[PDB]
Amino acid sequence: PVDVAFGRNYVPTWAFDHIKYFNGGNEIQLHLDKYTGTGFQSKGSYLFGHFSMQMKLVPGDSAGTVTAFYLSSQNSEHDEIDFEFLGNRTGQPYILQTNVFTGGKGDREQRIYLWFDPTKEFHYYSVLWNMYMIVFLVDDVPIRVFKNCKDLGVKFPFNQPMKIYSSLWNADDWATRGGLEKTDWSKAPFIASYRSFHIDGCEASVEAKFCATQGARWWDQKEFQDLDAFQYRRLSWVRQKYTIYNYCTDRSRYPSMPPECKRDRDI
Ligand SMILES: *[C@@H]1O[C@H](CO)[C@@H](O[C@@H]2O[C@H](CO)[C@@H](O[C@@H]3O[C@H](CO)[C@@H](O)[C@H](O)[C@@H]3O)[C@H](O)[C@H]2NC(C)=O)[C@H](O)[C@H]1NC(C)=O
Repeated sequence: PVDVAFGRNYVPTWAFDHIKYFNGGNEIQLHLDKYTGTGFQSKGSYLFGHFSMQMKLVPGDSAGTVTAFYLSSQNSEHDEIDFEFLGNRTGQPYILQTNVFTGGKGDREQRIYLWFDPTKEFHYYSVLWNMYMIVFLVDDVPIRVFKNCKDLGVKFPFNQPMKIYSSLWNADDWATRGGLEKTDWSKAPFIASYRSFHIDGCEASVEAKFCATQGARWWDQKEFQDLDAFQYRRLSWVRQKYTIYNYCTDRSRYPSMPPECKRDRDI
């Protein structure tokens, strides 16, 4: 990931005055108070690529807040790849929730705790999205893989260009302790910080759902068809030690377990 200024790749979409720009936009702060949160989105749309953000989450009491960094297509039957950071009362742990929507259908939530305090320093949160798989990374650690399992009849984000989005907003009904902990608005403003703003992707308009260099990109090469053994060991550790919720092993919601799971090593 190469660090660039916000304005190279992104535009604000809501509550422009709630985005504070530092060092020429090399760092931004998103602010949330009782009237409004805020968000931004990429200027371009992409079909496959490598997308990365450095983030430092809301310090102190962040209960009820969600800081999101995600890719989404536009139409109905949408595809989406999500990082959703769920805050907490002071000194209680953040959750990093991930999710994948295909053809308008999600319900693929996983929730992890992190192996560092995400409010203390900036860390990298990244998506690698190619025709074979989607990988979610925290720094150099893969925390989830969503493989292209079209051969098993599972849909995959495959031809809908997506924009990159980020936002900070209240989500009282479900964010903290499943919705039991409500935002304490006397602790506003809640501030999330971002750097890097890295986009390396196959630019593709909604107009045309194609990129003229498809298959010729570095992420289309053979080495990116799968994670290597080292990366899978790091992933298994996240699965065994840091995962508090995993749609794959949730037999109450999925008596009929999803086909991707064994392949993704979420089993
Ligand atoms: C915010 O902090 C609270 C603690 O105040 C976190 O809630 C705790 O979540 C853990 C993991 O889900 C729970 O522990 C687990 O309990 C189950 C049994 O239900 C057990 O199977 C596991 O081995 C594990 O011990 C814990 O009960 C729960 N505590 C409370 C008071 O709710 C929460 O995860 C933090 N994050 C967010 C965004 O809520």
